[PDB]
Amino acid sequence: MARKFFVGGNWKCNGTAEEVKKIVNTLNEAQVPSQDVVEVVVSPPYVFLPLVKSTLRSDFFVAAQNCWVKKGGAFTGEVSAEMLVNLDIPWVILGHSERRAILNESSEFVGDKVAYALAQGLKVIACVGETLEEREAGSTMDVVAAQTKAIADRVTNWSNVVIAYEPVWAIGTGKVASPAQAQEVHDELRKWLAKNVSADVAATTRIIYGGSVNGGNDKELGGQADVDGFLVGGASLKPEFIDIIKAAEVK
Amino acid sequence: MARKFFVGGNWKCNGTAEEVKKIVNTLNEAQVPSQDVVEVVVSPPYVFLPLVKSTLRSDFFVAAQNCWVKKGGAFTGEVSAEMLVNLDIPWVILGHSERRAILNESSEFVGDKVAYALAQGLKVIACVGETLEEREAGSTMDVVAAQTKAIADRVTNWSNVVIAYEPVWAIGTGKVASPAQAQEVHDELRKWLAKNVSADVAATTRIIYGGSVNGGNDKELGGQADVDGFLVGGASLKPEFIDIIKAAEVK
Ligand code: NA
Ligand code: NA
Repeated sequence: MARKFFVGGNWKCNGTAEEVKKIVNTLNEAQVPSQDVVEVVVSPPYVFLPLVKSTLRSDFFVAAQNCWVKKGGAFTGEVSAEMLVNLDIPWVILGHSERRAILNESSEFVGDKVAYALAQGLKVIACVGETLEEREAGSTMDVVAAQTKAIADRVTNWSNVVIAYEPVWAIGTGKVASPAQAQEVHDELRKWLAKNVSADVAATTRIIYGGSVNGGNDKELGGQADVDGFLVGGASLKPEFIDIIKAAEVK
Repeated sequence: MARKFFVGGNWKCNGTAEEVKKIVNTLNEAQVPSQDVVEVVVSPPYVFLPLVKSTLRSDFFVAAQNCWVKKGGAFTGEVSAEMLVNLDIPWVILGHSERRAILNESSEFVGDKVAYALAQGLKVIACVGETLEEREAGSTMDVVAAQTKAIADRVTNWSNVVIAYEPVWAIGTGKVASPAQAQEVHDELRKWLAKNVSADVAATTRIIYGGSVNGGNDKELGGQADVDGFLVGGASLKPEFIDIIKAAEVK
């Protein structure tokens, strides 16, 4: 069966109560493809998770932007997976490029987080991706495979995992990634999954594109054979996010 | 004028919606010394900040357990100081020992956070403290002074700062800190402030004790000349927190 298209919206470290209410109302009024065609997840900052979950349309789902690596306790400032489950938040983003680079999250730390979140029943958007220096050194797939392997070594069931490929090399660097360049990475990553996990896991796991997505490239990216959707950044705060969801429709 | 006694409760990475409602109700029913005698701050995880702020008695105040180092934006998983201001959360804990050690927050990173939070109007509980290895090497005041200096170099107004000394050496190590040992550190730290900032800042800044505080030591600690209150850990989730607040009363 064909993989269901997946559109996640990562709000990042943005939002006020007033803006969140406007964003949620615009999402609630949106008219998008059916639940059989597209799965939509939105990811507010921690402090807005209860507000968004309480007010968002029930056919769109909520994700935290991170969670802690293990059971809660004496970890000042952290939010545990079981807290998210208590608040009925079904998804979490883990290993985002900004946390790997700025907050120095290692590939093994990310892998441990994925395993713990899955064990607590959360669904996970697990992020991977290489920098410009890594790409220009010829290391794109070496890096992406190593990041993915640290997760795969700790995952026994991929049902509740979506992989997001972030072309960090093409985010704020002056380089523009083409749909063909996205497809090349997604294809090679899926082939890696087939060999290192199983053919079935490769065929069924969504691999979503986490680069710049907009009206000029969303249909072109979404129609690539190994691109199963998007992890959207700044447009996720804006009405433009709705048009990105609509790219799931192929009439 | 005498420094107003200060009792903060750090819930750490603990809580469910049901438990938070019970904790808040118990605080709301508590009968404690007047606002002229004691200032009380409670610190839930990010996901419970709106719930606690909306339901807690108006004479107790709410703190976040951390915030980001600068303006928000592309910092997946982080919560900015301006978000906390938008949600009417007046306080933040910064530099907690667990974030310095487990999350590798450097002294300069903590200092930058303190400065940014203060600039956005937040009040700050700024935490310092030495490990057992540091203490046994003779480095207690070297470490505490260096941590404090990184903050002081970035602070021009201390009005909205409270310093918390955490005896990390006596937390989970088999060593028990005495009230005299707490007083020694607090006195030396205040003397450092007098020389490196000003006599007025030393005389007016609360320095609270962040070790183990309970019915067996709270009056003894609180009565020390240079101990101005407590940053409480696990008891902050429990009715025992109320008896700790009551230690502010010296009849
Ligand atoms: Na596709
Ligand atoms: Na005292």
